[PDB]
Amino acid sequence: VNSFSGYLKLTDNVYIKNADIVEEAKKVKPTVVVNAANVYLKHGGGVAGALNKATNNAMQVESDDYIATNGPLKVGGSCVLSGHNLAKHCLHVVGPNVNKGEDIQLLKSAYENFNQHEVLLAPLLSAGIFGADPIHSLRVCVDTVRTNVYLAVFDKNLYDKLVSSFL
Ligand SMILES: Cc1nc(C(=O)N[C@@H](CC(=O)O)c2ccccc2)c2cc[nH]c2n1
Repeated sequence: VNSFSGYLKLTDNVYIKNADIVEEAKKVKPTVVVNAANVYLKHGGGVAGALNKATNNAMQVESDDYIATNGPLKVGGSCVLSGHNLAKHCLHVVGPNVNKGEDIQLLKSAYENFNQHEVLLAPLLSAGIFGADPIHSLRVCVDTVRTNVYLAVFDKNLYDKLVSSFL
């Protein structure tokens, strides 16, 4: 039993909800919140910009120190950093950005990072400003993640499409 509320069960381990991941994280304080990161951890917009704003820019400060020490992530890769006031940990995961021309086949590799954590709150990787088809991303999530994933979907219209079209 966990604290997530109001989710629709898609499979044994994948759940979905129309919700703001920022407000959801603040309420649940999950062990792991997933950020839709880029390889430079520049949290300027989309989910990353929103998560970082909620931390009063502390996420960005921590991220800049991480990059200065370690260099950029790989597309498809991840790192674990602090969750600040939102969660215990933030798993920064780099899905391919279609608007940069990156291989969508890397979306599966990106979702594989979720399997290192028993329970996560997360967005659809590569959705939104990353330009991928969210129906394809939900499909990859369901077919790749084996741990318990709670998806927050910001747009009410997109969610209903995701639920109504889910196989
Ligand atoms: C869960 C979540 N998602 C996003 C986000 O950018 N979401 C994409 C995908 C989607 O609909 O979830 C989007 C695509 C088209 C229109 C609006 C949003 C944000 C931004 C701030 N907080 C968030 N929380």
